Amino acid sequence: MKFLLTTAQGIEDIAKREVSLLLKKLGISFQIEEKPLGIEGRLLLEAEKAYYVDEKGRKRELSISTYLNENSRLLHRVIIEIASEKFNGIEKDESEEALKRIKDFVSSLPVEQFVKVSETFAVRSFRKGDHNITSIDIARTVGEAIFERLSRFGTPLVNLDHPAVIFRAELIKDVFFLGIDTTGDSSLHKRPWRVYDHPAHLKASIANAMIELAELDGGSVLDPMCGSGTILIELALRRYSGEIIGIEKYRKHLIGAEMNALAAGVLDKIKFIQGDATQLSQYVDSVDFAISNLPYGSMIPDLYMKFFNELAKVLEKRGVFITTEKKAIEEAIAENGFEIIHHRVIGHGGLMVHLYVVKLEHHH
Ligand SMILES: C[S@@+](CC[C@H](N)C(=O)[O-])C[C@H]1O[C@@H](n2cnc3c(N)ncnc32)[C@H](O)[C@@H]1O
Repeated sequence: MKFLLTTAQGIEDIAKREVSLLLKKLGISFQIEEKPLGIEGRLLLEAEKAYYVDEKGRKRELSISTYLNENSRLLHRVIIEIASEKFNGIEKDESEEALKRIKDFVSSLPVEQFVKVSETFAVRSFRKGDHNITSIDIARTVGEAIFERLSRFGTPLVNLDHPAVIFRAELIKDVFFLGIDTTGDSSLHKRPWRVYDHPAHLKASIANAMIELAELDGGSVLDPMCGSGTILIELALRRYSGEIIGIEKYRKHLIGAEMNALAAGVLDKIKFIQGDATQLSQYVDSVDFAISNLPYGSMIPDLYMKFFNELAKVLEKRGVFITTEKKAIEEAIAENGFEIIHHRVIGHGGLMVHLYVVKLEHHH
């Protein structure tokens, strides 16, 4: 079976690693390709089917997609792949021609093998790039092609709202994909604990990426500009053994973080402090790790300069930070005795953000 596994652009490798460890626990053979056909935010998983012997002494199949939906913290969607292909030049094609290519391609796929045509279906589409067609166009054409093909085998019923089966069709640049979305209408990053919605909140998948990149070892973890508490809540939900501390400047957001942490059942796991990170050394003397989604915003250069001056007084091991302001953070890091030991770019809410892992230059 082939699966398309989606995640944030720029963390594909971290997601592959998580999925690999999860599947290794099942005992199955598998291969994972990062960025199939060049497309960011995707993995292509090729796995053996997961068989066991059930209470009747019969071979029975375990659902790989349910296992991954239930256990992954880095993935957005788990989609059973029907087909992925390059439609070379489709960005330039006129509307009529582009849709024709898509309809003809889909008409050729054995979709009747991925739905009991008693079941209701709908088509969800996603489009990204410069096309002469829209999401709506794609969903209609694909929807038409699948209804027509299914009608060759039975009587198919659409249900747009509560389909039993969602076919997801995505066109990103030159690349077309069709699959069965096992995840459903809410992506895996939607957390039911998020009762307070901070307007610059970090998606949970990227929070977990930052945690993985810190390489935590049970030492104390501070988010000194914590907002609604996402990073610390995801960490407590990992049953982290170590101390967890959040500091946030504005009351409203700090109370939002408390409410989110209560909703998640981990309020007892986190110390939440209202405070100023440019004064960090007043609130703590020593922390092992700092992990923060910094404000993206002048005033930024000076906020970062003072914060990294204070962080230098208290940090023992590593910091992991995300920001849009590459130049401000890079200067604050260099002026304050820090060294960058990893950098990458991540796609977050249609922004390119920069992630850095840092340590103090003098620590060996
Ligand atoms: C991008 S948001 C954090 C969002 C958090 N990752 C979440 O998911 O909710 C940056 C936060 O830094 C806080 N902040 C700004 N200046 C601060 C300062 N001097 N001290 C502490 N927090 C500050 C803001 O109030 C804001 O909540």
